[PDB]
Amino acid sequence: MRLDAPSQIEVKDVTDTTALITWMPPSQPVDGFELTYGIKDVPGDRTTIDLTEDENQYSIGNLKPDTEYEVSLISRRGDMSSNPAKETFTTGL
Repeated sequence: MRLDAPSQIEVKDVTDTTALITWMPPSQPVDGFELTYGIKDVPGDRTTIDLTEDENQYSIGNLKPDTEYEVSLISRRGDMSSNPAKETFTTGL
């Protein structure tokens, strides 16, 4: 059974400290997703959020204003993970 990564990762409603991350789930069943986000140029700043399979969006808060972030999404299925799907965005003043 394949385990594709989500697709069409979009970043919406970007404010100075928040942003809505959306995505299209894979075409196979999964147990959920794992969304990692943090300041792009700061490898040490990475937070990973656990999502159920019926969740296709997540609103991230407490972000740094005017800063470039990178989001990464992985599909999950029993100890197994898909490759990550990524997107970059910059918060607004």
